[PDB]
Amino acid sequence: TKQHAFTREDLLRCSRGELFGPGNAQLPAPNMLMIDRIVHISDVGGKYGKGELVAELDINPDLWFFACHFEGDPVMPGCLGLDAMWQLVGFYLGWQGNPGRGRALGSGEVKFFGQVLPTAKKVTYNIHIKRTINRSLVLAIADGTVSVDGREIYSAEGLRVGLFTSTDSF
Amino acid sequence: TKQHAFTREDLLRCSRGELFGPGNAQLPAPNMLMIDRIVHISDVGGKYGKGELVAELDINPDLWFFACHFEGDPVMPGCLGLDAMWQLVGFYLGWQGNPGRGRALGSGEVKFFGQVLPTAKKVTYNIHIKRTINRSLVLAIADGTVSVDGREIYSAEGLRVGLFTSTDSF
Repeated sequence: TKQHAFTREDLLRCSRGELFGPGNAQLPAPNMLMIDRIVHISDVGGKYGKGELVAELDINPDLWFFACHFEGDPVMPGCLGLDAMWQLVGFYLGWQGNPGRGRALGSGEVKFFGQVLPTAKKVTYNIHIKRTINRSLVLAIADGTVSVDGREIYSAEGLRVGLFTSTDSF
Repeated sequence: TKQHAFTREDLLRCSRGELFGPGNAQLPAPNMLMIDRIVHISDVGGKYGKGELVAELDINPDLWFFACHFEGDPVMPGCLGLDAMWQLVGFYLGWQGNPGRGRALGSGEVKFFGQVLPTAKKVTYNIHIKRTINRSLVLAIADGTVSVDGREIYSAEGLRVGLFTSTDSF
């Protein structure tokens, strides 16, 4: 929790289990990784005073999802922007020093009200940690937004991610 | 609204714009396509009497997402199972004969309470159309579940997809 920003290389290290250690939170590797960098992460501040993350994904026309989604009509899948938010909430839990593997548990409400085209430059994620619970399972609840070149386009309320150690199962 | 089941070849045709025609609903192509076949589609029946879809994805250990999500811990991304549901709701709107390009608009509550491992055989999607609205924009609201080998593992309430006869204002 000493470090407050992460490069792409740090995130790739995380995807190999080499940032938080084996059996702890892992980002997906490409092509499921939806984050290039984390520009801010903290356990204080944010909308609820319980922490926040700001992260970025650079957009270029050659990103793999543009070719297949959709043919003749390239647009970033909303589900992947949403997944970036789960990825970040999972990363937060690992970053705090909690053990166990990350699993997205769902969301309260998701809204898509804009799009990421291949001509965009940069997607930014803003995640506000609402609550962390440490009862039987460690979990985080958060709200998030996705913005493209300054403009808010997706929101999610009540994003939930849990950590599962060897003794707990799905 | 005449054909009630679709093969993978039909879905691939749909991803090329060749099922519903240019400018109308399109499934994503691989690797974003999350459906192998639609085993049932109808505009009557289902939980609300307004239609339903049953669709399937065959699972094998070589599906692309297993290698990157996660290294040493393969599991289907929940976001892609969720996307299968938006893909199916969009397909429903095209299948009804409505014009325009599909865009997922979001969801009410989403829950992940199980997982698809590479040792699973088959994922099944059950979608219940709740409402279709034709006032300003054509849209569908639906509930859905994802099951693996008989066992329910994901649910979504209030899935929303809209059709856009032009995407320039989204």
